[PDB]
Amino acid sequence: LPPGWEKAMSRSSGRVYYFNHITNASQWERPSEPARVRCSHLLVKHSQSRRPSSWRQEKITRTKEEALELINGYIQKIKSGEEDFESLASQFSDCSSAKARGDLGAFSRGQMQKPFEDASFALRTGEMSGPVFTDSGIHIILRTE
Ligand SMILES: OCc1ccc2ncccc2c1
Repeated sequence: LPPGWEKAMSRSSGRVYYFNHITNASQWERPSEPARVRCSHLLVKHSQSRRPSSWRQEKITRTKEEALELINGYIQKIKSGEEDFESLASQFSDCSSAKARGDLGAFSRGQMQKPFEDASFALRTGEMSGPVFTDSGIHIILRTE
């Protein structure tokens, strides 16, 4: 299977699914490197972020666990189609790139924080990550190119 995938078993349904330990994505279907990729992201900061502040809040006080719960809720609505990634990023991302619907532009290896970079380059074009942890906080990453 493609870089970083493994089989797993649903605890609730017993049905097999697939999980990527680089991007933290999970899916039911069996899944099937460039100089640069283009990604958007939605960042949720927490009280141990490297800079716990953003355009949304002068003092970000939420815990890491609380930030993960927010991230998980956003992923759920994106995957159900109730909301779009671009819409949630514009409204709730703690990165100034919120004003660009989360778009970071194109980048090479070496420029971003390593867990972010590895998830970005392991996604297929159009793919979304699960929660990705860095010193900035927790991200949802969408590879657009
Ligand atoms: O934080 C890096 C970054 C990248 C892209 C951006 N685009 C628009 C506004 C702010 C932006 C910030």
